Amino acid sequence: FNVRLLTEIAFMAALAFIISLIPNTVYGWIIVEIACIPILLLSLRRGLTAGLVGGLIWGILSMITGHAYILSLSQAFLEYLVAPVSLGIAGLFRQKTAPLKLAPVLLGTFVAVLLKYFFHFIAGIIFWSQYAWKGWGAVAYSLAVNGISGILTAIAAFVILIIFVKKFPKLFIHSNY
Ligand SMILES: CCCCCCCCCO[C@@H]1O[C@H](CO)[C@@H](O)[C@H](O)[C@H]1O
Ligand SMILES: Cc1ncc(Cc2csc(CCO)c2C)c(N)n1
Repeated sequence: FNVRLLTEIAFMAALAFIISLIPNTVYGWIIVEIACIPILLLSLRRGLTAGLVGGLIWGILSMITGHAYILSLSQAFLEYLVAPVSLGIAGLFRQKTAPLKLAPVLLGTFVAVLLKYFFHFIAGIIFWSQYAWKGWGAVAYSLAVNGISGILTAIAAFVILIIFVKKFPKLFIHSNY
């Protein structure tokens, strides 16, 4: 692995972290998580592993800096290591060769945001039900909150990755030289 590779990885995690510090709350725990974007861009450009690891580092930064909501060991583990690591799955949709095509950017962005918010949804059932709206069971409450957060994060990720796909396509295609 290159010095170049590590550089990219570190930088994009620093970038997710810096972005996670922007107010992204729509209502209660419904968020638009734009900070996923640099990890997704990272996974698409350099593949799974690079992505899993950049997610890991983002999670660690959130926790060690105090910008993470932690209820217990296992909830911190599920939502600030597994969940951000899981965006690396987008790396399976990497395009090694030109021309760049939009479909795999969107299918990869979709599956990975979905995967991340699936973990939150599971987290939401186990650790967060004390906050459920009146009349709601926990599973329903977590689906609404994490389903909607999932969808809005994907929309944001799409808007942005689409402009990047249209204006700066070689971003998604690693190349030496
Ligand atoms: C899909 C995101 C989920 C967020 C759901 C909470 C609504 C956001 C705040 O707007 C609310 O919307 C209502 C309907 O228009 C208004 O009547 C009300 O005054 C207003 O406060
Ligand atoms: C119902 C409910 N409320 C809160 C959470 C916690 C959460 C959702 S997204 C995210 C990371 C973005 O900062 C966390 C910590 C959850 N999984 N379910």
